[PDB]
Amino acid sequence: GGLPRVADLFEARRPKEPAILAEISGIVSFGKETKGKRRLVITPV
DNA sequence: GCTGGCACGACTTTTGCACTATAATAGATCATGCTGTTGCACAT
Repeated sequence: GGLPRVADLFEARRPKEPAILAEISGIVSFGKETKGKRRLVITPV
């Protein structure tokens, strides 16, 4: 907030916790072989 | 006859060659890109 943000908005700095989006058809895939790494690998056909 | 600016034979000055243990000091963030090390995923 405040206005170390008009600078922040114009610098196009990535936020700490970005939100991921999807594509044309996000069908259900949950996660195939969700190992100890990043789990729930979404694979919408 | 008296005087005041010009040259000459020693002396004097200039110039290239030329080689030569102790200590000011540390109190911003903030972001970005690169490098090295480690852990996750696949293969015979």
